This record gives sequence, structure tokens and C-alpha cells, in this order.
Amino acid sequence: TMKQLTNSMDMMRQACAPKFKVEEAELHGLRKSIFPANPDKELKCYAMCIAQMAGTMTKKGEISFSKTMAQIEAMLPPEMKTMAKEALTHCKDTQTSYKDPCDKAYFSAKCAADFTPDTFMFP
Ligand SMILES: c1ccc2[nH]ccc2c1
Repeated sequence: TMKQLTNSMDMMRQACAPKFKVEEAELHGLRKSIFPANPDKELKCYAMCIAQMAGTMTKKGEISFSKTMAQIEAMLPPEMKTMAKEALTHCKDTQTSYKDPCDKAYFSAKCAADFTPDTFMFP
């Protein structure tokens, strides 16, 4: 149900957010696909914390396509799996443009948020 998904996301937020000096409005906006254009590293590294928590960012700091697909199939309602997978496919190479894995995580999520703002949700 959406409550199971939302509660899951809140859990990840609560584990990651305290470790970073994020601005409250900026953190809140991510849940509804509102991604600041050029935020400070606190918000970007929060996004990495979340990716690592979802187990989709490796130790080496790459975002795994297969692991993100699997998370999509497990966590999303059947009516949302298709756009999420299309978003992932559209944004799969965003990470190759950034050396810093906080940028990799943040701008890959931002890519997905820009691509499908009506559906994307971030912890
Ligand atoms: C940021 C970027 C890519 C991601 N895949 C799963 C979580 C996540 C967060």
C-alpha cells in the first residue's frame, strides 16, 4: 500500500537526514520530486546516503541498474512500475558524468525527478 511505501521512505529519511546539515524545505521537497538545481553537498550526500541504504549504490560508489530495477519491482505499486523503469533507463548514464558519488546519486535522482515529476518520489 502507499502507507507501507511512505513509511519505508520515512524510515530511510530518518536514518540519513540527521547525518547532514540539510535545509528542511529542501529535504521535504524531494519527496514530491522537487529537486533543487544546484544544492550544497549536504543535500547531495544525503541522496547518496539514501542510495546506499536502498543498497543501489555500490561500495565503489556506482549506482547499480539491476539493483534499482529490483527495488522498483519490490516497492512500487503495479500501476507505477512502468514509468519508474522508463525513468531509470532514461537516467542510467547520468552518473558517468560525475566523479563525486554524492553528485552521482543526487543528479541521477534529479534526472528521474525531471523526467517524471508527476510520479517520482524520493525518501
Ligand atoms: C539516488 C540515486 C539513485 C538511486 N537509486 C536508488 C536510490 C537512489 C538514490
